Amino acid sequence: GPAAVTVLGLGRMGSALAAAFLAAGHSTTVWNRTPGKADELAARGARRAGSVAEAVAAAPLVVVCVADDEAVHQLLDPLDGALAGRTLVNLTTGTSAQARANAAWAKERGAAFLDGAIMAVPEDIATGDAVLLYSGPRDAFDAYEEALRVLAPAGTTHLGGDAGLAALHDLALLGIMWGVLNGFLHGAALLGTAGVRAGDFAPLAARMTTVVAGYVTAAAPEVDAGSYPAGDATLTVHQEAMRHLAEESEALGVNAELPRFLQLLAGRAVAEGHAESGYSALVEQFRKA
Amino acid sequence: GPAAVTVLGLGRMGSALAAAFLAAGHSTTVWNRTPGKADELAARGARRAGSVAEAVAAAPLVVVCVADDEAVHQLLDPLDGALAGRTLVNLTTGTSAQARANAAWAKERGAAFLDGAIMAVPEDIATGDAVLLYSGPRDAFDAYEEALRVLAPAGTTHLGGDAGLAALHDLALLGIMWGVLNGFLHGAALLGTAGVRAGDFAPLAARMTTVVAGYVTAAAPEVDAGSYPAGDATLTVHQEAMRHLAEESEALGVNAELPRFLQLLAGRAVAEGHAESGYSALVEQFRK
Repeated sequence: GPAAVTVLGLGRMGSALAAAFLAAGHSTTVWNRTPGKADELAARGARRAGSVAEAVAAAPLVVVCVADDEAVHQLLDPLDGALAGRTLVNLTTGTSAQARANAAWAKERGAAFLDGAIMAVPEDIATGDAVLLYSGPRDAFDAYEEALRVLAPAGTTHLGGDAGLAALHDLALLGIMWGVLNGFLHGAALLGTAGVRAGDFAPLAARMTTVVAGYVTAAAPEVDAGSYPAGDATLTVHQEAMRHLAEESEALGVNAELPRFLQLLAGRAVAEGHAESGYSALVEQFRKA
Repeated sequence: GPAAVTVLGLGRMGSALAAAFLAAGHSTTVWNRTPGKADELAARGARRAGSVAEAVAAAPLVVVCVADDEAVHQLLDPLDGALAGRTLVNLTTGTSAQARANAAWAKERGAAFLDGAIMAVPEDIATGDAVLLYSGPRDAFDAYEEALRVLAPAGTTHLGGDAGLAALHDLALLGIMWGVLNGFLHGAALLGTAGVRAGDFAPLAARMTTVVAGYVTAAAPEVDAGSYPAGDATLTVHQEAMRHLAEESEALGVNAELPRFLQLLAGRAVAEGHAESGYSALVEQFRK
């Protein structure tokens, strides 16, 4: 039946992971450095382990979700032989270098290793909206996919064998998130000068964000072909509208560094021959240090 | 019955507007500087106006959609009494300054004036994905709402009476577009170093964009309350992740100016006391 699992880390996210495993019928053993965080899970059927060593011994699948890579090694480095024969899944946030170093670290302890990235807030764990990304040996992912999938039943993806891939994808997706939020917050500042509450702008901003998701899909073949048709706006047209957004900002006393930076990316592409190309031509300067 | 309408300007957008009006059964009069653009519309029942003056006289509702405000005034400035008593709807992209000037210019000519912003590509006109935003006198929007709605049946919004409001919304929403596309293109450059095709990344990138749209909805009450709970990520955590994105860009030989700029903005909020606040606190530095 369902694999036994251990979750190390009972912060907001780790607690959500443990609850999802337990709700799906998995034997779920939990442990946390700060005390008093396991009482509700234990009441629902989780096992509160007496130590990190006991917790790791409880299951073949060991899921870690703590503050950072330093915290991971604070828990696991003292172990001696505990991880041999197990599969370690690190859903802690970190870098690609930390992920690759962890794969080698785990291999020396006789453990399989998958790095993961949680592309979700805790309340979206175990919903159709959650996305969790994994990288490392495919055999370990395939063996535990059915257990891992409870965390993101419609969004569990193995990216490939290089253990650093999940962290790279995590940072790239965060880049999109920050692009959205900066655009929303700068626009909320701009429209707020005209008496528009952020709650009245947000439905338009969320709708437009969903529309632009489709523009991302349209852009991908252009990037892959290296061919950048203007569509309905050359980069000259984009550049002029960006200048307009900077002018609106400056006239209202709103910070204009973001629209000027956007205008600079476009202006550079224009100076390098893309005045008549579509927006996807901006990938060319993103590729060059 | 349906209002008679005139469309001035038959580029890709303007042609799509006129096509939608005509398919909905409006008397549709069209004019373009290049007459051939009207051929297919006229064959389907649109009236090819012989001149701008004839076009404007044909209908009480005059929709303009040309390259920029300079082009708008090249068409309309020569008119003499033509626009009196009519309602002019300017769907050309422009600035709030241009919109304020146009409201005055139209009133001097006895015309009601709505500024509009088309938040759609031409092929999405008249679909449920189209968004079109208007500002100007509410009574003029009311008088022609049913006609205007054919351009965006599930997306037509009057924003308010302030002459420049549609232009401000247009450019703010374009800001979101550019930030998203930059994130996608930079992420595609980054992941391309590891063998990831943009077409492989795009399903994830698009899905995550749709998720973040929900984060926008959640952020708005924080902005309006001036209270920025950390949620699951303080600005300290965000700034560190952006530093990691920049460092990874540098180590892989892709451009790091975008993540460095993101870091800079977050660091400014941190230095103003928001180390432990959530991302919405960034609104305060956008206000100065």
